[PDB]
Amino acid sequence: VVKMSPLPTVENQFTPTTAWSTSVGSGIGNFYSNLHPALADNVVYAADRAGLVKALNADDGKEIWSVSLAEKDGWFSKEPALLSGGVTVSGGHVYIGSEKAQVYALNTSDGTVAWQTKVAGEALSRPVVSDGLVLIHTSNGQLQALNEADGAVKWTVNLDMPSLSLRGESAPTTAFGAAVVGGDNGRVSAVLMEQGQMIWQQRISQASDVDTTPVVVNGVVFALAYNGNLTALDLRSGQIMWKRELGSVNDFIVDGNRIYLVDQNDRVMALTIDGGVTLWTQSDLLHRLLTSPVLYNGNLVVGDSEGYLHWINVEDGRFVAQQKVDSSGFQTEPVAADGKLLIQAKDGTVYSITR
Repeated sequence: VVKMSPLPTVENQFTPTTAWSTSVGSGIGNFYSNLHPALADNVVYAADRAGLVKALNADDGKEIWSVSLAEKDGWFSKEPALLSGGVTVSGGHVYIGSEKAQVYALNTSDGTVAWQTKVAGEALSRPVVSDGLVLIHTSNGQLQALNEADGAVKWTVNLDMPSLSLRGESAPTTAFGAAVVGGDNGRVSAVLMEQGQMIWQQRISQASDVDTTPVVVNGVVFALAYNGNLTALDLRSGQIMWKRELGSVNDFIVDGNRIYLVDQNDRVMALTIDGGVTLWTQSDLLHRLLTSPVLYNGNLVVGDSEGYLHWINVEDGRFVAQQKVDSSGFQTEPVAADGKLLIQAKDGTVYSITR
């Protein structure tokens, strides 16, 4: 039976530290969630499941504003918002989706609610903003586009039915006028941003916690099937270029001519971008329950359920550094942007990390 690997013994090549940390409510606790922080213009925006949202100065982590989104929703005077998908920031708005099928847009200036919209299903995946439009993929197989200005639904597209409960985020992505979205039925779809016109669909499944969010790089769509297989598709046609039948893949990123991934057992691998030949596999974190990986200052970084960050050399998969950060553990994604590394612990605490 599976068991967590021991903490690796690492001779630190450098000594990473915590720049600052700041509480954000009660976080996500032991609930599954995709909720993570956003960074824009030297401000960190982060939230908890209950409904608290904070803006923090990115240099010291001090609160700039806060807002509680919990509202009355029945007999009792207050109920949690169940914030899930997000946080996303664009154009002076902070966007967050909820398990109660609400999407909120907050002003970056002061945290006040600009608009709130009832969407077709649970909004468990991050809002994605493109061309004055907030794309929401609901857990119900719906893709909806909301106007950035007033939150009205401009168009809705049916991807397949809601009868399954796949753990794993499924955000849309956009490329050159089109949205591309994965799913639970094993199909990837491309639709035009203009009015939701379907361009193509492709099946990548046949017949666990997989992020089915597609990644488009230089005219190629990279996508995980709900069972963890990695496939590359032609962006224009949806034609399958290759498929790599790994027993499973949970999370991946694409950089240069490589794909870096974390599988269902927490092995970390580098593959070639063209056909994903396996350059190296690092298995010393087996069953430690990793986050998605990010690249930061040229290293691959992942967090684990015990609250460590692990820094990995992309050339050979070796560890170059290890740091203990937060005892409540790490489950959502680390965020690497604007020269900073941010990550939110399960109890809600947000960290900025210094290489």
